[PDB]
Amino acid sequence: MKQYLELMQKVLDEGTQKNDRTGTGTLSIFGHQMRFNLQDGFPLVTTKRCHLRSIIHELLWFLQGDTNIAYLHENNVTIWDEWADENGDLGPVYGKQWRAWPTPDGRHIDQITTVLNQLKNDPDSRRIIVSAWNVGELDKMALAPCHAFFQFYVADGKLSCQLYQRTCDVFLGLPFNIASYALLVHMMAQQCDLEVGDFVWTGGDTHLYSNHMDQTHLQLSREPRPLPKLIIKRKPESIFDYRFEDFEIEGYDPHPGIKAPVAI
Amino acid sequence: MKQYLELMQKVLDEGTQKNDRTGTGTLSIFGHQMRFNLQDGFPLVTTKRCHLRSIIHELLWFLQGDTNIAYLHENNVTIWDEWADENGDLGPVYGKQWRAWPTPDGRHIDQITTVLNQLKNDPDSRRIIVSAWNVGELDKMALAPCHAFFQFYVADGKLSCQLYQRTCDVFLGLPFNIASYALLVHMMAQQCDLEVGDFVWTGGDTHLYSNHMDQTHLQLSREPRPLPKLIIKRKPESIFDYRFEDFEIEGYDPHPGIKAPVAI
Repeated sequence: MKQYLELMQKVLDEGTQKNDRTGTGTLSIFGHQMRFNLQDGFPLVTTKRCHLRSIIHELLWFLQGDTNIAYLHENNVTIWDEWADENGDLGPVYGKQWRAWPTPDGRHIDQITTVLNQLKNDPDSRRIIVSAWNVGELDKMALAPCHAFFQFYVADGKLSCQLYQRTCDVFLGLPFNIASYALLVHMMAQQCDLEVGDFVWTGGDTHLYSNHMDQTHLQLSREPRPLPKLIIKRKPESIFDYRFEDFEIEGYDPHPGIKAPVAI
Repeated sequence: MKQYLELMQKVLDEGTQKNDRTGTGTLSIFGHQMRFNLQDGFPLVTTKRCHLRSIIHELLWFLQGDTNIAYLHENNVTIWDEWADENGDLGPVYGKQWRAWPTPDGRHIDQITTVLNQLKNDPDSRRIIVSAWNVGELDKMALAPCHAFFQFYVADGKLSCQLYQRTCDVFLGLPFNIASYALLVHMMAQQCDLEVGDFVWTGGDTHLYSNHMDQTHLQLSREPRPLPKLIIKRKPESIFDYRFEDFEIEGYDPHPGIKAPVAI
């Protein structure tokens, strides 16, 4: 997508050479932001073939609040396998914080429900936020939240959402992230009888791994194509009652897929 | 400052008319980002006369972790008076979360110390973060955090920091925020023997109050002037040992001050 490709080029032109968790080197920049008007089409990268299957399952899984990969496994979604322990547990990751952020006084805060309550009763609120960054729970998580905090906004009948992604693998991870949140906005908007607005993506440490440079140049030589259209076949009674089959993508005509090799 | 003025103009040109906590109306946009290369000068607005006195005291106060306004009062800093209760308490605001985020297992997480430990031992870490957004503590705070989360980054010997400000009063509040964090970056950099890099400011609900429109037009007619220079007269043994007198501003030549009327 135009915005996605411009970021790739920016990292290439302005990124600084360093490293990561001490594995593969990277080219990185700090601080970036782009906007996707969801009215112009669902932001699924077209310069390389992407799929939404795993993304959809993962989102529904997040919304359910259970952090055990069973549901994901039952459905052949393996992106979390790498981090899961023998029992398939990942600790208090995303889902747990979204639906049951633990407090010292013994409560489990349902941030998703809170947000919907706000979008319904006080849409102009300036703190319609969901945070996965639970400082006292980080150590117990298999992985610290990458997409750690997001905020909603309503204006002229449209629902917008900004995401703060503290760390971002532009080539491999980012395509996943944009689609995931774009999907959430569509779902929330539907539940709130609102049109979809903008998805504002903000990143912190935004980088490209050195072993993805050829892949990036290849992708940059491809012209983006019209964005596909998301179709929601059903209107569930709540944000927690969506099913995989409710989503469909129309008009997705992407360039060939590009593999993402990763060191271990 | 160029970046600050461009934001004002953007809100004017693209902002949508609505309201706030149901008081004064506003013109607002959602999602914005700007960068200040601290090597080009300390980002203290020059198109209107600003002062750093309150800002400095408040920052040192935050760093100390005590959320009672006594210290601020002792020094004639009154910006928190409005929210303080009879005992001068504000609840678990910024300071408390920065230095002692409470966990359900009974610990108080020192995020500032954690960050310094990271900048010292693992500067390439992608999670050098401090968050004030403690979901289970919001209700107890006199005010939910506006500048709620920030992340540091190190590259080529320079320390950068990005701030996520969920809500922003462009005219009245923003000047304060930029200077405050710019100051923190300078202090952290000094403690870490690093040069100052960029301060990346990211906002969520970014607005101008309708009763600040004339003020905004006035300010927009003024040409920004060279940014002043921050001087740190002393090199403390830790981030917690700074004193008000350690900071000085050189070359600050601003246009006349502009009052910010506020409804109640």
